[PDB]
Order: sequence, then C-alpha cells, then structure tokens
Amino acid sequence: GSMAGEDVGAPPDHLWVHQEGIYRDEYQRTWVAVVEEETSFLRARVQQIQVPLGDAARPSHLLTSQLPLMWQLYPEERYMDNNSRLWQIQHHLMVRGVQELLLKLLPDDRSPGIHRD
Repeated sequence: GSMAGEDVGAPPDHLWVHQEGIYRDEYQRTWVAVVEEETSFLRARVQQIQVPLGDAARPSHLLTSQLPLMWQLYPEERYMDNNSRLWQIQHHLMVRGVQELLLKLLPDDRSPGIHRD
C-alpha cells in the first residue's frame, strides 16, 4: 500500500549507429553508445538523450571498431548485432530522465553442452 514508482518502458528493440558512440532507436530515439573497453571485455554504454545527429559515417567503427552497425534485442536479455556477435545487456534503466543501456560483448559465449545426461 505504498505504490512504487515505475521502471523504464521498453528498451530499443533495435539500434542503428549513425554517429560515433551514437545509435538510433526504432521510435526516433537517439542513443549515445559510450564504448568503454572493459578490463577484459567490451562495454558499450548506450545512453538515451536528445542530440542532433551530425555526420553519418563510420568513425566509431574506424576508430573503436567494436560496436556493431545495428543491434537486435534478442530473447532472454541480450542484444544480437548483425556482424556476428551477441551483446549482453549489462544493465538497462533510467536516470535523470535518461535511459542508460549497458551492452556487454563477449567472445561468443562458449557453446553450451549437455553435461551429464
């Protein structure tokens, strides 16, 4: 009988990198992917904010060359690129009226095998 707040509505089922460290949602929502190389992994902090899309090349891919040209929200709780990798949604929430989606890329999670039966 308190009535908790409310969590984000829904993440970007898909993202389209238009600017270095930026991505476009499927609802005209710009994102800011802050490629943050992990100690031993890849993290692309996608922050949702209102910013004008400047250029439209592949500077981030040329510079960083980590984030895909498009993400595809897959089942479970991860984002599947179009290159040939699956990024794990490290965390997705909203802060200061901004949606910060954390994407973690791994070296193709070792194929699962039926261990014992």
